[PDB]
Order: sequence, then C-alpha cells, then structure tokens
Amino acid sequence: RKNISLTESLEEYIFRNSVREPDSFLKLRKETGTLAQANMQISPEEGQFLNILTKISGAKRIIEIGTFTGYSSLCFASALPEDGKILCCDVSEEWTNVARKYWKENGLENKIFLKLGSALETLQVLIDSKSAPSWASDFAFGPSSIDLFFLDADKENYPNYYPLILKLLKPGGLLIADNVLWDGSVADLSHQEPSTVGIRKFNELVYNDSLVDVSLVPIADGVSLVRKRLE
Amino acid sequence: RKNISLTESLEEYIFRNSVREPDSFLKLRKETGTLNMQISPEEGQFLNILTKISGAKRIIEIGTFTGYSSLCFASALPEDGKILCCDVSEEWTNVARKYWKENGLENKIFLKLGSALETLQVLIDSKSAPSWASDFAFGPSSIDLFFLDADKENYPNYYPLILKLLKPGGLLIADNVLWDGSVADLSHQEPSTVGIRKFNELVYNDSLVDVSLVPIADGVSLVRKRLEH
Ligand SMILES: Nc1ncnc2c1ncn2[C@@H]1O[C@H](CSCC[C@H](N)C(=O)O)[C@@H](O)[C@H]1O
Ligand SMILES: Nc1ncnc2c1ncn2[C@@H]1O[C@H](CSCC[C@H](N)C(=O)O)[C@@H](O)[C@H]1O
Repeated sequence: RKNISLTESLEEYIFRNSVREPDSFLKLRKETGTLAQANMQISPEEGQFLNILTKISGAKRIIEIGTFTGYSSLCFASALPEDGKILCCDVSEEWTNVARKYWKENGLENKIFLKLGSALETLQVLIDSKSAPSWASDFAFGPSSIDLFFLDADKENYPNYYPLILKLLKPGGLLIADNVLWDGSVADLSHQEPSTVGIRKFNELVYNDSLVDVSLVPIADGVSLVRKRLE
Repeated sequence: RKNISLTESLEEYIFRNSVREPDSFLKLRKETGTLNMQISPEEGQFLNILTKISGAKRIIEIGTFTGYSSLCFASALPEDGKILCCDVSEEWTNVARKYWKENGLENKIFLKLGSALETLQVLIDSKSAPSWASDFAFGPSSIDLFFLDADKENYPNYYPLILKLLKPGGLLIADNVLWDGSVADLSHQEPSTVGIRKFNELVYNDSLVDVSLVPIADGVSLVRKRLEH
C-alpha cells in the first residue's frame, strides 16, 4: 500500500492535531447530520484542506458548484482575504437557506454571492456575459476570470462542468474536485450508475488533458487538485 | 469513516488516473528500490502541484536521500525557480545528482551536506550568502517553501528554523507526520515518534500558522506561515 491505513484512533489523532473548528461550524455539521443527505457534506478535515489550499493559491475569486447546507463555502469564505469573494451555485433554496443562516452567523455574507438554478446555465451565462449580471456584479464574469473552483454538484454532470470550469479559470487557476473516488465504485466496473459513470469520465478527461496537471488526493471520498497550466 | 478506505485496486485506479511519470523518475525509484525511505509517484505529483499552486521560487528541502522529491520540486519550479537540498549523505545525494544531471536540472539546484540544523542556522545568520547559497537566498524571511523529510527526532528543532526562514504566506510541507500510525499510540515512545508527535503539537498550537494534515503516504502536513496583520 502507498498510503497509510487509517483507523478510528488515528483519525481522532488527526482531528485533535489539525482541526481548529469554530463552534458555529460544528453547529452546522450537527444540524446537517439531522438531514437524510447528511453524508453529502464534507469532513472538517477536508474543510481545513480547502482552507489552506485557498490561502496557498492566493485565490480571490472562487466558484463553488454545489453548496448544500454550506460547510465548504464557509471554509472558502473565511480563508479568502478581506477583498476575496466566492460565488455559490446550487439548485436548492431550502438548503442554501441553511447555508446563509451560517454565513450570517459567521459575518461572511459580504464575501458571498449566490445564484440559485442549474449550474450548467449559471456557468454559461457567466461565460457569455459582456457585463456583469446583478448576482455577479463586483465579483467576476467572462472567460479567464476565476482563480479557483470547487466541484461538488451532481456527479453525472461532472464531465459537462469540466470544459466550462476550464474556460472560466485563469491560466494557473485551480479546480478542486470532490467525490472523485465515489466510495471506491470508480474502480469497480460492475458499478455503472450515471453518477459513477460521470465521475469516471471526468477523471479520464482530466488525466488525458495536457492543458492541466492533476493530483488525486485520498482525502475524504477522493479530492482531485486540477491545475490549469499557463499559456 | 472520515476518509475512504483504500484498497490496492483503488490505489491502482488512482495511479492510472493521475500519475504521468517521466521514465527518468521511474528509473530512480527502481534504482532506490535496490537499496522504502522514498516517496510514491503520487506524493511526487502532489508536491509538484503544490509547488506550482504556491508560486514558490525558493525551496529548501531538508532530507534529500536519492533525490526523488527534489526532482519533483526542481522540475515543478519555473525557469527562475531554485531549490536548496540539505542532506547528511554524500553517498545518496550522489544518486540524486545523477538524476538531476540526467534531467538537466543542476543549474536550478543547490546542495549543502552536513547537519541540516547547522545549515539552516548558518543561512539565517549569514550577512552575505555563503558559497553554497550564493544566488539562492539567505537570512530570515527569504524562503517560499520547505519540504521537511529528515531525521524525525529533530522535527521540533527544524520547526522554529523553518518559520524564521519562511516568508509570511510561505509553506512548510512536512513528511511522515503520521509515522505508520505510531503517533496515535502512546506505548510508542521512540525518539523519532516523540519528535513527530511534538512537532504536530507545536504546529497545532501555533497561532502563527495554519495546518492541514493530509492522509496521503505516511501523512503530509501542509503548514502555512500566516501573513503579519
Ligand atoms: N445541477 C445542479 N446545479 C447546481 N447545484 C446542484 C445541481 N445538482 C445538485 N446540486 C446541489 O449540489 C449540492 C451537492 S452536496 C454539496 C456539499 C457541500 N459543498 C458541503 O460542503 O456541504 C446539493 O445541495 C444539491 O442541491
Ligand atoms: N540531521 C539530518 N540533516 C539533514 N538530512 C538528514 C539528517 N539525518 C538524516 N538525513 C537524511 O535525510 C534524507 C531523506 S529520507 C528520504 C526522503 C527524500 N526526501 C526522498 O524523496 O526520497 C536521507 O538521505 C537521510 O540521510
């Protein structure tokens, strides 16, 4: 094995030695745990990973595709510099109502932009925009305008988000892709669900794309670091 | 429960879907194999991508061995980027240079043999650049990125030196922070284990940094020196 075998005990050690979690963030995880799609949200470890990556990258304009109850957006929003901003794309009013509850609790709303609706559409309108739509005014628009992407939406559509992400990203920009291992089902060809297929196709596109570099990190359910190359 | 359980076939899948390894790098791994102390190609590419993302131009590597990570750093670096390697062994760094030279990377690479504790302190205290760091960097707050992969028992001692040498916003990448899981088991009180444990505690309690402890390889900590406001 290339990677350490994790145990419960070792995961608790990791938590106790890396995770410094605000009570409001913990509050959100507990609230989300009540919901059926509770496991749809990231670990606080993954949160911290996104946090450090945002800082390391120097990102000032982020787009999150798939927001849910808002944990990751909370991590991005607090990691951004005071002049840094994030656009969140989600189909759900209900869940992003929970997200905003926590954005407000943490005083981060000023940094955060929300566009409800289909993300394929939200991204295309942003690409084609000549001036900024009201919801992206003072954020960004047009191709090569984004520093960092977080992809965590509907999995079957991952290969369709990819070209749009790549067009919106500045050269040197970063795509962070969630769920790239899909509980290990990606490696098992008996699994042919639309979500599993989308993720496999996405991983394949990224791997064979000479315009990017990839690091597939076995954190959480797999996290791909996909950097758009210069020129 | 927090992270996916990896299998060897899932690791094979990860390899096939991320690793694009130059023949030279593969050859070095095979060679090193004849003599475990070195990284996977997966960790190499992780270090590669972090180098580009961070925009680092001055890297110090503490612990070089046969040189696989240094090769990843040196090729990831821009044309004007540079790496200083610190190692105790002429013998292993001789293998490192063989591969530096094969890849035409020597111009970007600096080397100081000896106790890295002494190398780092000398670099901090230098009024002008020492011969081995001329046209690299010297003094406090002069370094963008560190890879820490040397003698584990001295991890707590490297830490304050790294922090002094790092620019604000600079990155420390620390290898072996999980140490085969031993860090979580208090029956294990080996000097190496004690050093890594203490290092982890120091990092976690230090408000001058942020940390992400990534369960790749034998544990990799990303430790970023915070900006000074
Ligand atoms: N086509 C689509 N466009 C935009 N959002 C979508 C979408 N399909 C599903 N989603 C949303 O994407 C979310 C995926 S779960 C995202 C997890 C979240 N980033 C967290 O940290 O908790 C769900 O809330 C779902 O409503
Ligand atoms: N006190 C010390 N100062 C600097 N290097 C040391 C040291 N003690 C041991 N080392 C060296 O640290 C090296 C790195 S261990 C090998 C890992 C290497 N970075 C790689 O990618 O392959 C070994 O060669 C060992 O000789």
